[PDB]
Amino acid sequence: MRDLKGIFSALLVSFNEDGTINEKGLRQIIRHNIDKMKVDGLYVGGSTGENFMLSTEEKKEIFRIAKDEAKDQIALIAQVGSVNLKEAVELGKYATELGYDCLSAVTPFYYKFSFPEIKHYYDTIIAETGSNMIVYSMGIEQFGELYKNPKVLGVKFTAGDFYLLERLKKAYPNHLIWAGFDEMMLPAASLGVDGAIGSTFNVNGVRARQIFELTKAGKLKEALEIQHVTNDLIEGILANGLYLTIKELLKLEGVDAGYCREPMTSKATAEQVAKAKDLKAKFLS
Amino acid sequence: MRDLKGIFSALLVSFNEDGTINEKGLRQIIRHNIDKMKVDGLYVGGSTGENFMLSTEEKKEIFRIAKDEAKDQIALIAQVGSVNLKEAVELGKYATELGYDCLSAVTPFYYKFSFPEIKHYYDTIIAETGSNMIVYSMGIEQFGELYKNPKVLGVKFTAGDFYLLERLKKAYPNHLIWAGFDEMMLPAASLGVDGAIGSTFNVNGVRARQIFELTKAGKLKEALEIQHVTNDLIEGILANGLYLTIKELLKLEGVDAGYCREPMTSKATAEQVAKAKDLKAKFLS
Amino acid sequence: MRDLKGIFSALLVSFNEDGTINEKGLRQIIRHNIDKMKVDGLYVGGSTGENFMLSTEEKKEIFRIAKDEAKDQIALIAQVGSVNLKEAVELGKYATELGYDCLSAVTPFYYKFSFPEIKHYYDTIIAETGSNMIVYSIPFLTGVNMGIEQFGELYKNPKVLGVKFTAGDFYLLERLKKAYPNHLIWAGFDEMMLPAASLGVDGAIGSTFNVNGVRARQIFELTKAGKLKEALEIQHVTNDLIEGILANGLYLTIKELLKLEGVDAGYCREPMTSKATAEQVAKAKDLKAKFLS
Amino acid sequence: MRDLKGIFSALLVSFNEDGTINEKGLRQIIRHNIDKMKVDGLYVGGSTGENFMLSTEEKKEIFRIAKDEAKDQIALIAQVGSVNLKEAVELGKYATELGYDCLSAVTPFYYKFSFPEIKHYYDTIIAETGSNMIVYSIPFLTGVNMGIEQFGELYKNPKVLGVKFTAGDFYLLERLKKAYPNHLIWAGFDEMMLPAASLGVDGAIGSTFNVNGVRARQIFELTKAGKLKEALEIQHVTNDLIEGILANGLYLTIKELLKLEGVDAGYCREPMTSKATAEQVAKAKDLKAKFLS
Ligand SMILES: *[C@H](CC(O)(O)[C@@H](NC(C)=O)[C@@H](O)[C@H](O)[C@H](O)CO)C(=O)O
Ligand SMILES: *[C@H](CC(O)(O)[C@@H](NC(C)=O)[C@@H](O)[C@H](O)[C@H](O)CO)C(=O)O
Ligand SMILES: *[C@H](CC(=O)[C@@H](NC(C)=O)[C@@H](O)[C@H](O)[C@H](O)CO)C(=O)O
Ligand SMILES: *[C@H](CC(=O)[C@@H](NC(C)=O)[C@@H](O)[C@H](O)[C@H](O)CO)C(=O)O
Ligand SMILES: [Cl-]
Ligand SMILES: [Cl-]
Repeated sequence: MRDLKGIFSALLVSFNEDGTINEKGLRQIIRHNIDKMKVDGLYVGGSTGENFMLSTEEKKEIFRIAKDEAKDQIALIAQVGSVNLKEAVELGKYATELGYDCLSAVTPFYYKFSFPEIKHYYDTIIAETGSNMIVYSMGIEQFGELYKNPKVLGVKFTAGDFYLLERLKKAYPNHLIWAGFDEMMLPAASLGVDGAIGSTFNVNGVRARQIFELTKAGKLKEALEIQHVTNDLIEGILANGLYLTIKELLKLEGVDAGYCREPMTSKATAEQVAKAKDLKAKFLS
Repeated sequence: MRDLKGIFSALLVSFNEDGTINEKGLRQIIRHNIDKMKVDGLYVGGSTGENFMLSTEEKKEIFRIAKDEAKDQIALIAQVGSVNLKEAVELGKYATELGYDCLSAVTPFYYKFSFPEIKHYYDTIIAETGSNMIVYSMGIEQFGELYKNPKVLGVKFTAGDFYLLERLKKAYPNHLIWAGFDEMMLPAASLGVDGAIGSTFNVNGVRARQIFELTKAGKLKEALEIQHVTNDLIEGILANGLYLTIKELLKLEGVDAGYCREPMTSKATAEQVAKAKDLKAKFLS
Repeated sequence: MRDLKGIFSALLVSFNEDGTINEKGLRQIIRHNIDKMKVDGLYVGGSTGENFMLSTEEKKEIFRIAKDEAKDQIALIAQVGSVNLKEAVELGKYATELGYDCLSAVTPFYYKFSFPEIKHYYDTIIAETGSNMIVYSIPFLTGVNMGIEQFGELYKNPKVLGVKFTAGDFYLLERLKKAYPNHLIWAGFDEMMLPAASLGVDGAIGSTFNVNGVRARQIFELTKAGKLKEALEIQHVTNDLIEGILANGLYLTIKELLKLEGVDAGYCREPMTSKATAEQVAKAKDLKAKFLS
Repeated sequence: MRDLKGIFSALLVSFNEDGTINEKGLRQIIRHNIDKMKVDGLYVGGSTGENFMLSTEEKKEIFRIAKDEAKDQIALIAQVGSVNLKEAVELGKYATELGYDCLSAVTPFYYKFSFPEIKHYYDTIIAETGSNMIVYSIPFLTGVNMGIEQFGELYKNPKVLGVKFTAGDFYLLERLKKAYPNHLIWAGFDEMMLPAASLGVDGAIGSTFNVNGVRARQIFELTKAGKLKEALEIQHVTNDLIEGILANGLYLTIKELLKLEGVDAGYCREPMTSKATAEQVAKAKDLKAKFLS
């Protein structure tokens, strides 16, 4: 398959006031990432896409739109995880059918699952779809058990545990790791992660790529300067409301990024809009 | 509406080997609770029913079967909560249509929601269905905000916080509380909870009722004796695997309680079956 | 042995402005507990006594003062636990020499001690002093969570009599009484006295009994007689008081409440804030008027 | 001021079988660090020194011994924090009198101190001694989490120079360097030295540097020169060693590794298990053969 290393934006979705998908806005978000953020790929249907508040049919519509808009211009990963394994298989089969380059799946949540249940969940998605898989963050022995399946490619690493990150890269050198924390891209890159999947790349993809590339070249003081500016921006984004602020920043770039999906607050308050305007002036102008 | 105080079993669902609903087995589980466990009601579609691993259509089939089998013999509460608010509304409307006595909804999960988002979620389910609501476990000021909606009846209390339980009963005396922890029924009843919703009542409903009634009469030494035997049983159930052990115990009573739903381990190992046989001999014979 | 069941105040200590012990004030706190609060005994050197911010010599002084003032009128338990096991042994020997009825010790904290290390700590304090022991479990401050099997191992030592229980885990509490029915349990959460009494605890050790011991005894005795409605009413009033005490600052508010009774309860010890603000004082007076008048 | 940047071993202390300090052994540990580990300095009286299980007088003895043995060859930092603020002041004055270059103090623990109380604690130690201060942050043991605004308040005192950072939060670490670029940071997690060095920490204070100081300096200096591939290789070998040390028992394994070098590192202090088992000794020898040979 296609090269999956590098910078992947976790695709945000544009929603209408009524909560339905705004297709025109979603396609503008996709075009912004490919053409302006210059991402290596998109991670579709993840947490950042407000995926878990949606129906199976809405998830399928998003997978269709993103693949139709992106075509073969960039790599595409489809997050199909769920508490419902039959739904994960159904979404995995559909994304595979659409031509996604690989699948990914959050560990099943809501209930507490044992490690064997989690491994069976990943092995079943893989067996039923025929597609390769990127897991989510478990310790070194458990990653080894997951990696016994040759179709598990690696992990979207979110644990804030850089000792575990080092251990994983040492023990499983041929498996890939994508950093899942945009605000810790530098230290993750210092340990040799293969790429990053993140929500903030939808608007800060230029700096993210710079950090990643400068860090791999050993230009740590300059990379740190860019991580500092990036984190000032991320700090403002987190305080103001993560998905709504990224969408409001996209609107300032002429992208119809729309509303958030309920039960998340759907409409940005005037204060949230004002803060996004300030953040754009300070960090993205 | 119908009296909702007392003992409610959180209904377990029988599944076939392939994960589909075993309707004949589900109806036997329902009949066992009404006719033998002598419950005051059933709480359908909750955590114990393996609800969160199911499709919207499977949840509807379970709501239909339970209401058709129970008819008007007992009170019926329908848990319709989800990370998807549109799905919660759709399930709430269907359960209301079937004649369920009231709805209930877990707080939206997977994402971290603010209190205002959680209140909006409950107010929306109520507004769109016209049904009363039982919330899930937040502090005293937040319960007060939820209780501003006159259609919020009370809470299925799971927090292991008996100071908060006392505060809630004092501050909101006309709102109901159902204990959600079977192993702490006595102390909850000592503080005046109005009933209990629990998974273990599917097989230990006689002792549960005895504990509740003895405790309300102030017969605490005898209630404690029955809670001790109950908790020896619960301890064995938890160690062996909660839903599978209750199902295996039901099979020993001639109830086709079936398999669990994947991603949970679906089939009981021989060791799990042996332990259930031992538990039945010691506590339910 | 001198009976250890019932109502025990976790003794508060009066400090001067400079942090030294105010002996006169401490004796007034003790008298107030014995004579007005009608306690069965005092738990001296616990968390409520500001014990872990003090020197070994200060701890010995408080032990001497409390035994000299109380004499033989009440039961006395001495909390001597610490991260320093040699200090715990030193304090346990001294409290034993003074005539304390039993020792108690918090699980060793700061470092992440294994269960075997925790068990060796209790066995050493007992062996070196010859005194009985009450395990002091307070997971919220120590981070130490011991399960039912671990209590069993501790109870293999016949001089371990029971536990001062503060976990907010009533399942574990029930399991302790099921497994070790003859071992004692003292509830450590005053705001949850009713439900703990419903599960058969043998007494209670608490900070709010320094000012609310009358109500605390009522809740305990009414619950044991099965008078739940009456007990719950007194727990409700108690918990309005406790809610206010907690919001205003626990240590300082109980001392200010005691000062309004004529007890020189003094200042708190630094690094805790030593002096109450005007707002804290005003709130203490309002709480006294409403609940202890 | 005497430069405080670089590699600092958190000094381990040699104890006799009865728990008393083994002075000869402690001097050998110090010599080993200065002469073979080539440290820039020692952090004395920290968690690794088994400090919180000791008496004030034992702490003073370790401070005297370390300064007398090291003389002026290296930088010396004295950790004097405690739940007892009067003890921290007493120890800070004594370490200042002995000539320690700077003081350090763990956030006060056990009780849930507010931020203002924590800030008053640092300001008091500084004011009463006249010495500079390094905040010691170790949320995993204390449960105290301070955010960026709180560090700012602490840094309002110009004698607070920086922090010994152990949180497993590299976002916070980056925020500290962004906001207070001239304030110092010492990484406190030896297994995460590379990524912390990528974020510009000024040095490292760690327990494994007592035996792995050569590799630790390499990782630090290679990372600062941007030689990531080389640094990562040495971090990999280091982390195989650390993984084994952690699994076998951290304190005891480092002491056993030191004994294999001819250093009388002694026993651990009780309530920690004092003697290594035969299996722990055998594993220490295997780790030495593989990684420190
Ligand atoms: C024991 C007394 C105590 O630990 O039980 C107190 N603990 C706490 C949590 O502070 C207890 O009385 C509380 O003060 C009270 O319930 C209010 O929360 C001792 O001091 O050693
Ligand atoms: C400071 C040294 C330290 O706190 O940084 C040590 N801390 C811990 C978590 O034990 C550190 O060196 C570790 O020992 C090491 O990274 C292995 O986990 C001090 O002792 O005060
Ligand atoms: C992957 C998402 C992802 O990595 C984000 N995770 C969270 C908790 O938000 C991450 O990019 C985050 O938004 C930023 O680091 C800001 O904290 C996915 O499935 O979307
Ligand atoms: C309500 C369920 C419920 O109260 C159970 N909760 C959990 C965590 O299992 C409870 O009955 C539990 O099974 C027993 O107390 C045993 O611990 C629902 O929605 O099902
Ligand atoms: Cl590999
Ligand atoms: Cl009410």
